Amino acid sequence: HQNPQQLSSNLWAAVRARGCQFLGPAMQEEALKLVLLALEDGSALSRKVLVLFVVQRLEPRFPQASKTSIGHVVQLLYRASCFKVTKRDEDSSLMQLKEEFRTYEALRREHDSQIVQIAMEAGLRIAPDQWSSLLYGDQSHKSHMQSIIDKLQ
RNA sequence: GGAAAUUAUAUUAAUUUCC
Ligand SMILES: [Cl-]
Ligand SMILES: [Cl-]
Ligand SMILES: [Mg+2]
Ligand code: NA
Ligand code: NA
Repeated sequence: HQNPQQLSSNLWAAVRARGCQFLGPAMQEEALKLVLLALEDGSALSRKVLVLFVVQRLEPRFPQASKTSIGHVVQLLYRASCFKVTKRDEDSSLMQLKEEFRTYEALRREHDSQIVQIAMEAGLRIAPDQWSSLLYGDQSHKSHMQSIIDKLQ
């Protein structure tokens, strides 16, 4: 039905329609490792403070980094149920990384699984080779992406 | 039809805007 270019443009439109973002393989990897740096020890941050922590540190290598773009990455993890959220009446909620997502491998798998879930919600059928290219810019994460698809079905 | 920024406690709702 759709060629690869069409599947890709429709995938990123569906991601952006949920207030989520993928910043590209290198920038997304660094954004997620900064989320881990802030939260792996169980610190409880508001969205404001997590976004500040990650943006200003990305900015030198990735001048495109904004509150908006990094907020959209944090929203992808939020939609993925990666955070334990503490509500505070008439105040900002605090967020902690659930214990099972306090390594890069586990957090990155949950992140990837959520983008595949968005593809499934949007009716976009994308093969593991295209997923590896989209999320990693290489063909060395095909088996990883295949595993994620099969665990979602 | 697509994109960016900005706001918010968002499994999200809007605003503004340079195609
Ligand atoms: Cl498939
Ligand atoms: Cl935007
Ligand atoms: Mg505005
Ligand atoms: Na939104
Ligand atoms: Na969450």
